[PDB]
Amino acid sequence: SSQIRQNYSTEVEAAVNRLVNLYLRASYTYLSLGFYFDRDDVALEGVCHFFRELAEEKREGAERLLKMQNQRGGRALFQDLQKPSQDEWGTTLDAMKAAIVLEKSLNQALLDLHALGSAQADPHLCDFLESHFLDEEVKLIKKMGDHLTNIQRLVGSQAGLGEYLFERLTLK
Amino acid sequence: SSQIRQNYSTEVEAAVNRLVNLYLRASYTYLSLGFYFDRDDVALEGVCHFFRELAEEKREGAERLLKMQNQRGGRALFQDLQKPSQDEWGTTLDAMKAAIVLEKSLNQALLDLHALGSAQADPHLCDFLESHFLDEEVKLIKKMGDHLTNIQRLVGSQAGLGEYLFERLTLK
Amino acid sequence: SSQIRQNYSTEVEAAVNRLVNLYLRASYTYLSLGFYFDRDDVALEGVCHFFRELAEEKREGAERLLKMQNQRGGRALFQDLQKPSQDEWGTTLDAMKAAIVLEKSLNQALLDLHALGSAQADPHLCDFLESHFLDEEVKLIKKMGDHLTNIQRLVGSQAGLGEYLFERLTLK
Amino acid sequence: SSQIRQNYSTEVEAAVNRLVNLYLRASYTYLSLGFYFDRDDVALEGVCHFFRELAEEKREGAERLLKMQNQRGGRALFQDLQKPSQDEWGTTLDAMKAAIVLEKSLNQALLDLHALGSAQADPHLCDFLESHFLDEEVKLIKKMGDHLTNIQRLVGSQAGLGEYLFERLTLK
Ligand SMILES: [Cl-]
Ligand SMILES: [Cl-]
Ligand SMILES: [Cl-]
Ligand SMILES: [Cl-]
Ligand code: NA
Ligand code: NA
Ligand code: NA
Ligand code: NA
Ligand code: NA
Ligand code: NA
Ligand code: NA
Ligand code: NA
Ligand code: NA
Ligand code: NA
Ligand code: NA
Ligand code: NA
Repeated sequence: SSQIRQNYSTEVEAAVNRLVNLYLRASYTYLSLGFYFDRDDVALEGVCHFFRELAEEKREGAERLLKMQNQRGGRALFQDLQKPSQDEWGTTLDAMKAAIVLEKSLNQALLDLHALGSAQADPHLCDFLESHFLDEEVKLIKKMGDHLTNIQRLVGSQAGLGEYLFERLTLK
Repeated sequence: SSQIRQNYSTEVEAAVNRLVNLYLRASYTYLSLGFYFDRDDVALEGVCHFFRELAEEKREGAERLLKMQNQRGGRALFQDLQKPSQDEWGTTLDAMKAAIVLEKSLNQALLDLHALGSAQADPHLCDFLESHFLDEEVKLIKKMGDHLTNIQRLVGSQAGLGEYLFERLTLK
Repeated sequence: SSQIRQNYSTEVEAAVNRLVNLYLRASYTYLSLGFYFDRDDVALEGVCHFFRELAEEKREGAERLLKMQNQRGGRALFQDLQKPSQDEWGTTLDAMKAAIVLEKSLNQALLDLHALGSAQADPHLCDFLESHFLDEEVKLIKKMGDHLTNIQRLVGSQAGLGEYLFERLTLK
Repeated sequence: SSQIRQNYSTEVEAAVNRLVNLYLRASYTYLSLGFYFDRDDVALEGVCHFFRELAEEKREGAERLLKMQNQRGGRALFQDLQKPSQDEWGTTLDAMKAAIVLEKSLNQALLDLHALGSAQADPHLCDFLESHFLDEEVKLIKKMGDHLTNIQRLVGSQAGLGEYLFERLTLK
């Protein structure tokens, strides 16, 4: 094992590889969400932009995890990336619900890795997750909750008009 | 025939003259659409601007075809320009449907000329159409499809209010 | 099928989805190559940068194909992404050989799609591939051939020293 | 004891004094390494600069620990500083191996203090170490591992030439 590796368990090394797979799967789900909203029969440019930006954020998350794996002397192992759960994502409301479920799953994977690091007494891992992931995930989930509330308030009223207004006046 | 003319069939020369007529007819249709939306009893400035800009694009298309006709040593022949199909264009939805039908007809005329150029082994014509027309037409048809979807989503909800919002928040 | 779709075969639509999968698989292979070269026991920063930049290029290729799919009124369909062919990539020479084999496979997939577009008389597809893919692929394969020649000239001489010099004086 | 001291154990206070001694000992070792590489019969300016910069980093580490000791109301106690382990440091490879062993020892002292802070429920200490020391130490050890790999690849090939090239083309 590495000349540099110190206090870095095989359990954390494997969990980090699994977390990379989860973040790349999430990036791929957001790519599908973004292009769905660019369809000529869906055509919500602000929604497409919101999800394409999240695809980039999740890929950057995966890349940060891979850099950290190499800095600790672990070995990156890539697995197949499962396709997204849907081919078509319904309304803006349906899509934002699917996104908040996906973010909560990433959050729970972060909290599980944090607990593993704590059990393995790995403060560099705990610091890394706290610094680069946990606060960003909480902020993103809160933003998605705010969006869900605003979408629901609008499409209860008058569904097509409310989806247009949310895209025009909240998203860009 | 020209001192410059080389590999330029009489079939392509005639089809180019017909395509100029189609583009000028389209420019004239967009002029009528634009001024309809400027009527005091229609009054959708963003819609008028959208169609007036397309009138200019179609005239520029015709002018590019005429320049190319002279560059190849063909002879421009102008015919009567038929008036537009309607005097009044209904709602924004009606108008955008009429526009996408007109763009699909220009697209099919481009594809027909491309096929003629291919049959006549005229790669300069094929390159000209690919470079200046085919991609612009696909992009425009996609934009009109996106508009149709957004208009339909809005005027299903509440017709007059939805037409106002589309003009204010999408068009300018 | 789409309000916008015109002259866009189901055969091309499916081949475009397959080509997106190939480009995303290639992006993933380049991500693995890049992080392999960042390992503390490999440590060739210029090589890691070369492959990470190609990971971004291949993802941008996939995104361009998806935009084009929507512009033509086709429907993006995502499949599972197969993991890369290796977990460890050997020397710079081994890696550059694996990269040129992967680029030739993408090139052959582009040429196959071009031939399908030609058989289906789809000049917009032929133009799209010629404009955004075919010349970039030829230029990249030539650059990789130049690299392979320089690496082979260096590591024939004195393997570790030659790999260091190539990374320091050609790559960045 | 201090008017300001709160939740700051005598065990942590003593361990912080010991850690200051370790960091100043490391600074002194890097001073000796730097001046060894400036000898007219060694003469590797980039290597001398690398170690002199680390001498400054380790002294800054000690100074940060002393500031923190006073901020918590502990009392700085200075002990004799042991001379470095060698008077002459051999090749660049020998020196970089000695440096990575010294950094791993500082890292293990940081992890031991983190574990003590955790046992004493001292989150300010845990935060201080995570913020200013743990990530810097991991990044430095990874950089030294990368250097060791590159030096070994070069001096396996042709020892004197490889040491020159590493100094000229990696270090400055
Ligand atoms: Cl372990
Ligand atoms: Cl002829
Ligand atoms: Cl078909
Ligand atoms: Cl105490
Ligand atoms: Na370890
Ligand atoms: Na769980
Ligand atoms: Na937002
Ligand atoms: Na001719
Ligand atoms: Na026809
Ligand atoms: Na527009
Ligand atoms: Na079609
Ligand atoms: Na083939
Ligand atoms: Na290059
Ligand atoms: Na205390
Ligand atoms: Na210990
Ligand atoms: Na350095």
